[PDB]
Amino acid sequence: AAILEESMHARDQLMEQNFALDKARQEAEMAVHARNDFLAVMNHEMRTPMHAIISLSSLLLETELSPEQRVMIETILKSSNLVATLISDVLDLSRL
Amino acid sequence: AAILEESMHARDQLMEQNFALDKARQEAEMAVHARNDFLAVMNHEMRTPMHAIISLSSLLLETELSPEQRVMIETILKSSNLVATLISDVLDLSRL
Repeated sequence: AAILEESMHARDQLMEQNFALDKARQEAEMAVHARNDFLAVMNHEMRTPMHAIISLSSLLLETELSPEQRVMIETILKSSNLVATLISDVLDLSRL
Repeated sequence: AAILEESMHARDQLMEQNFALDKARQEAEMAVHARNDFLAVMNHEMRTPMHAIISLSSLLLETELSPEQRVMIETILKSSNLVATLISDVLDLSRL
């Protein structure tokens, strides 16, 4: 019955190991959920300035510019378009 | 003992649970890692366009501008500097 004792002890160790695995997974899920919530909540704060820059660079192009100023402003518009788009993609990151 | 058989049976069930859990834990950890990698990719893809916007705005201000172009470009420099920092911070705070 030291055999029984040994069995019951292996049961304790397994139950310990199982809660351990359970804890780890739950921590990960929780941590991800909270960080995604934060990411989602912040999205309009990231996207609004990009929209401001898209509007402005776009409208600058309607004014009289040197050829150099124009290629530089084109690049601002094009860059801000891509960044807006990537920000939009990040908003898909919850939950895809 | 039939007692021992019931003890070993309980041990069996713990091992089955241990295996599902270990798998659930691995899958959760890969999910966390893939999400971190994506946020890093996102940060990577926005950084250079972001820098282009800030840099080009600054340079444009060294050139000959109507007062109207000047107020608009100044707004771009202000806005893009602040949002670059905000985006950088939010993506870092969103990780692990």
